[PDB]
Amino acid sequence: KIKSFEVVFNDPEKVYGSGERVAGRVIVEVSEVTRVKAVRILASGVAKVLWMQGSQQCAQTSEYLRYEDTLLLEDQPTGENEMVIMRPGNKYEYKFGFELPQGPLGTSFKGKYGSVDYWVKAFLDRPSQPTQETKKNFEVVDLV
Repeated sequence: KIKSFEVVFNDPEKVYGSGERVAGRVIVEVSEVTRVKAVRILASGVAKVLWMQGSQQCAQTSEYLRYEDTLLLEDQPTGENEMVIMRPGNKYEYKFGFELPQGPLGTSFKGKYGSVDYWVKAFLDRPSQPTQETKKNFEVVDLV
């Protein structure tokens, strides 16, 4: 496991609405010289609700956001299995950005049970190591 691997949003205490851009960096630091195969991103948003209508139990589960990407450093290059070399004393910043869908995100769900769970996970792939993951939640609001 490397020195530091973090999702960092450009505005850390933001609540993002429907249709809005969520942007930040995945920041990587190492303590020894290390080759990196890829940094990948999964942003996920799932909402669930359960409610009663008279005797009828109702439930809904929506995966409203699924964004997957491979991020790039602006500087170090690519090509068939070209890998970035990371060295101690540097912060490697991988920019990301995606838009939330228009429409509901789950925050208006009404009933006896409601949840919305939105986050970004980043994945660091390295030769001869298992993938390392980091995960950071973010907050959303329906704008409809």
